[PDB]
Amino acid sequence: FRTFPGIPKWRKTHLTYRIVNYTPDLPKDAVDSAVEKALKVWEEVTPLTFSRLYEGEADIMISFAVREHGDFYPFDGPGNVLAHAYAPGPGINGDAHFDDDEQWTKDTTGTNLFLVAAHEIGHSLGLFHSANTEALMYPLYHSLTDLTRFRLSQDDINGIQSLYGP
Ligand SMILES: CC(C)C[C@H](CC(=O)NO)C(=O)N[C@@H](CC(C)C)C(=O)N[C@@H](Cc1ccccc1)C(N)=O
Ligand SMILES: [Ca+2]
Ligand SMILES: [Zn+2]
Ligand SMILES: [Zn+2]
Repeated sequence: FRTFPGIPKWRKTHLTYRIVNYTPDLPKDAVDSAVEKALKVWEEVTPLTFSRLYEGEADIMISFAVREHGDFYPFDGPGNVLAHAYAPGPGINGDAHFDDDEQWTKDTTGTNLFLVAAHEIGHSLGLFHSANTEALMYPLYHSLTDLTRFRLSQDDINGIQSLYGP
C-alpha cells in the first residue's frame, strides 16, 4: 500500500495540517481541536511533529462538506462517519471534507470531527485501512484507544514506523 520509508512526499519529521474551513456544529476551535488531538498522538508514534500550517501547503488540509458533494464516502448525514477524503498524493494532497451535514459531537458517538480527522491524517500518509481493535483502522467513532495515547493501527506500526524514517 501507501506509506514508508523515509516518509512519502515530504521527508521531514516536522509536518503540518490546516482546517481549511471548519463546519460550525461544534465550535470551529473544537473541530480544530478534534483534528489537532489526532495530530497529537500521530506525533507520539512517528518522530514527526505535526502542527497547524507553518506556510504554503500542508500534509493534510481539511475542509468541510458532505451533503451530496460527490467525492469518496460522502453525505451519510448526522451520525456515522464522514471524512470523505483522499490519500497523501490524491486530492489536495491529504484531502478531507468532514460531514458538514453533521451536528458534530460525542454522544460516545454521533459523530466527532476528531476521529475522522485521524482516519484522514492517517489516510493521507498511508497507514490507510486495516482490521484491528486499537487501530485507527478500527471501524468507528467509539474510539476505544482514545487520543491521549492513541496507540494506532497494526498498519500504523507498518506505516508510522516509516514516517519516523529521519
Ligand atoms: C473509525 C472511523 C472514523 C473510520 C472507519 C474505518 C475505515 O478506515 N473505513 O474506511 C470508517 O470509515 N467506518 C465507517 C465506514 C464507512 C461509513 C466510511 C463506519 O463504519 N461508519 C459507521 C458510523 C456509525 C456511527 C455511529 C453509530 C454506529 C455507526 C457506520 N455507518 O456503520
Ligand atoms: Ca455521517
Ligand atoms: Zn467533499
Ligand atoms: Zn478508510
